[PDB]
Amino acid sequence: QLTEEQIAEFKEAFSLYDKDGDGTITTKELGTVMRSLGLNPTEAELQDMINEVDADGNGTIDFPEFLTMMARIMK
Ligand SMILES: [Ca+2]
Ligand SMILES: [Ca+2]
Repeated sequence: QLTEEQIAEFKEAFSLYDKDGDGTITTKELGTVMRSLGLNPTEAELQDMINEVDADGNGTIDFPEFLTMMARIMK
């Protein structure tokens, strides 16, 4: 079953990406995190990364889409 602690961790990770707190993840926020890992992606490469998990086609990552990303990293 889903727990409130699990929910809490998910929310922490999302917020680590969503810096301005508006509930969506932009190419610029993605960029910030990827550069902190030691990579140097172009704007278009960041957009290709969004395009992989963008299930509603709106061009940015929301919470359930982020959940998909984590699903793939852990599993
Ligand atoms: Ca945001
Ligand atoms: Ca989306």
